[PDB]
Amino acid sequence: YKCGISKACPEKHFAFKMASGAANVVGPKICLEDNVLMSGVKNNVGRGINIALVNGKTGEVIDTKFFDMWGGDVAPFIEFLKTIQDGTVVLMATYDDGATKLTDEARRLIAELGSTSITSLGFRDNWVFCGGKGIKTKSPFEQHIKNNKETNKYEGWPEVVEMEGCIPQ
Amino acid sequence: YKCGISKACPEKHFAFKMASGAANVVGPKICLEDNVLMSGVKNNVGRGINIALVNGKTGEVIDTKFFDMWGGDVAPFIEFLKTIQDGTVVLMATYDDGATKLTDEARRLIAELGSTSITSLGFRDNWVFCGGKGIKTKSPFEQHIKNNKETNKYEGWPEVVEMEGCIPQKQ
Repeated sequence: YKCGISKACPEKHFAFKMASGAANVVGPKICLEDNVLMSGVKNNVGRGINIALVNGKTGEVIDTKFFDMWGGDVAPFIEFLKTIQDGTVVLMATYDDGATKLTDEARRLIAELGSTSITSLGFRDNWVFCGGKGIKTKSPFEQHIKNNKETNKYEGWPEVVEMEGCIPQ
Repeated sequence: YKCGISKACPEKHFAFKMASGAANVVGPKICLEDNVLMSGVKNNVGRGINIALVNGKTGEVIDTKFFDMWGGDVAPFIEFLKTIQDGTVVLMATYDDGATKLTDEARRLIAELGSTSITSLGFRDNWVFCGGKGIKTKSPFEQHIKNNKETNKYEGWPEVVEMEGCIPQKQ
């Protein structure tokens, strides 16, 4: 399968596989639609947050950048986050450390992209995230049982499908 | 617990419990915040897709409708889907059959609400879904491991965090 994933993605969906760095030795890896976007082999990764911007319609790479969140300036990273346009898939991966230079503004911008963990990201924590700006997210509340004569509880119809959960206010 | 759920819901969350119909005999059931929105007992369910519109801020019911996707017209259902306003929680449940009369336009509109299974919904399949329009949901693709010197795989740094999935294509 594309990117080396376990199951084939449904129609009109982009396959992805990503990993954070291993200490300060092995760089992170970002792969989308069987194309390696960022990696140590590609030599386009570095210490801090490694970001890949992808076109939400075609699946093609827009830009790949890395910002040193230990020994670098947060200002060009905040500027890069603000330039992100609507309909862009945002893939982020840490290498060594991606939290020391983070500000409230930087954490707020990443949280707006769909991140829950960025507000609690600390020194040397490993983190992988795939969000976006102006991208419709699929619901985690969905259950579907196919009409299959082989296994149908009522023969002509399948069994009742049940679901319970908590919808965020 | 609210709706008769197994575990209590956390703060700023609406509790829900829903079930599809049982063949062409027992109607579907939709419950939100211990209030029965749609059921056979309430007599507001029928063959096809049973939809309950809920205010995303208060948790109160806006409207409940059912559209016959076997012997009915798809046009009033498409019109109903287009009238859904921003900040509305959409709960959908099948009864008997909810796919025969579905068109590409009807499947696209439901997919826009956060549905993955609507594109492959076939004759007499049972389906339950809880999505919404104009509600900002946090990403399902996120993995995070804290740096803890006592449990760290590399002592100074934690283990590699890996992730894989499927991003929905826009348009």
